[PDB]
Amino acid sequence: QSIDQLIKARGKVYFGVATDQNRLTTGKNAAIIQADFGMVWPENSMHWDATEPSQGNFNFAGADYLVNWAQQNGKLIGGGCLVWHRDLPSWVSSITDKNTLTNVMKNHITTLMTRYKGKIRNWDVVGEAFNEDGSLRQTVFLNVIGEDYIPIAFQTARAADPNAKLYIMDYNLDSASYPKTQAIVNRVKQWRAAGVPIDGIGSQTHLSAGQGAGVLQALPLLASAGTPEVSILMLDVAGASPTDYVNVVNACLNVQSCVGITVFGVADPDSWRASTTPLLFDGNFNPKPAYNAIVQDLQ
Ligand SMILES: O=[N+]([O-])c1ccc2nn[nH]c2c1
Repeated sequence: QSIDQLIKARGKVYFGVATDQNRLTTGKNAAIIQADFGMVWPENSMHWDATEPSQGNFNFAGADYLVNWAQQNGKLIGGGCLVWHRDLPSWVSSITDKNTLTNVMKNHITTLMTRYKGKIRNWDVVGEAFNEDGSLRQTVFLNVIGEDYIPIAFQTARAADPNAKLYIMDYNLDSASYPKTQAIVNRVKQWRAAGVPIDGIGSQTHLSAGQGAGVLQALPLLASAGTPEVSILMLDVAGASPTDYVNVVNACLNVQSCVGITVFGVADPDSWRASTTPLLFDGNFNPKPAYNAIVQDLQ
């Protein structure tokens, strides 16, 4: 049974998965995505290292493949993070002039978003912008541009594609008493009051065993920032306990503004932490107990 169809029947938008070209041509990933998932996200092909490895010169082959595949198969598409610090090409991190870096950041956002204008439901515009204590992470963008880089990024994105839902995303937002969770709420509320077009908060949910229960309190707290949408992104759970996965799904169901959930791959051996077997399909592409528990919970 399709968890995407079942979550749509409960009033949500999608159950999604991260993938890319070489996943779609190997294993059983294409067949499982066709049957069971409603949105695809690029595992790597839209990050800055993959798309603009030298200035103004864009690499679109991998991203184009994914977008085409999704359109041919009737799937929604999420757009990978436009502005973050992870694996940034060195040409970006060596810029020290505020005007130049602002122009570079705007060009990167506008070029990607324009290419797929109208085809992408939601873009992760800024990612991983917070330290664990809730202060802003001192990346090249913060150091050179200042804290206005976040408003500028969102305003530029809204102009490039008004159809898309624009998200800020971060990890370790899984507990309502952790400082980072309240800090992103505080800042998103302030940005929205200033008219910054942040449509969503995306929670990059990488859980250890037993941490699913806390999402039932953290996700409503994230929703108190007043964004139109929230989502659960990049989900994986060490051990893949049914209890943990069902708790995350029910957090989504309980929060009216939570539009959907995306899991961080199809089958355990293709996870970035495969030794924790944290996904919904095993190494033979069989649905694991957590998959069936989600099916029953949604019924
Ligand atoms: O939800 N996702 O699995 C996901 C995967 C890669 C991404 N890059 N940016 N946002 C992302 C979300």
